[PDB]
Amino acid sequence: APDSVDYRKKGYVTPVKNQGQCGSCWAFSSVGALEGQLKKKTGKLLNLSPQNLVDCVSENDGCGGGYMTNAFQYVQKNRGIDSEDAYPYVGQEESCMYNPTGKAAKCRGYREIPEGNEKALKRAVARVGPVSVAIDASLTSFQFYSKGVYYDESCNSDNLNHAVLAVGYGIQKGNKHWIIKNSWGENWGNKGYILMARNKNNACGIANLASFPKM
Ligand SMILES: *C(#N)C1([N]C(=O)[C]2[C][C][C][C][C]2C(=O)N2[C][C]N(C3=[C][C]=C(F)[C]=[C]3)[C][C]2)[C][C]1
Repeated sequence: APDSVDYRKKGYVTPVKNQGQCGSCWAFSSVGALEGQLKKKTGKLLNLSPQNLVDCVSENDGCGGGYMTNAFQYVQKNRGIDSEDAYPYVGQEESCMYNPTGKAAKCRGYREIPEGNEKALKRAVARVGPVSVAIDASLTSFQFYSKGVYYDESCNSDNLNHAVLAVGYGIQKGNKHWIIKNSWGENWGNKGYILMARNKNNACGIANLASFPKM
């Protein structure tokens, strides 16, 4: 595998979004991974609808939270997901209003990275594209991230409370990292991104709930 990978450089990653008050991080993570595969498969980058997921993935809890795998399984069984333009984000759960006419992507299933395996996660990012991951994002130190490679010994890998997108990996000044796209707006972090410690005993649980869609 390459020493570093950054899918932003290749137009596989849409702008950083802001989930607002809704607990829809799982939907932004899912859409990010789907977006990556859509660009890879069709050459077109577009915003897909996290609202479609919030409203229509019955296995998840809308703004109460959710699993990205349930989201990929929905898109698969539904035979599509709408674009953001066709099904805009409103930041509160509403009735499912999926419209096949606005369909922008399909899913043929998903793959999960073995729990805890950062080497497998690295391989997946290198081979497939951006990968949905879950982390402990609860710490104040995480809130206040500005630059460098984030590591906090207090991060709890058993408390996966937030879903984000691994769009690459690399090394900065000797510190191996994951390139993580968050959904807290471009004002948070470093332009909406965080570099998170890689190969540091699965810091923040980065490799405990990772998955990507098939297309
Ligand atoms: C974001 N924003 C939020 N976080 C999550 O959704 C995280 C993402 C990583 C996995 C765990 C998930 C989560 O908080 N939940 C899992 C699914 N839950 C659920 C509840 C009821 C139901 F019928 C089905 C699923 C809720 C908890 C912060 C919200």
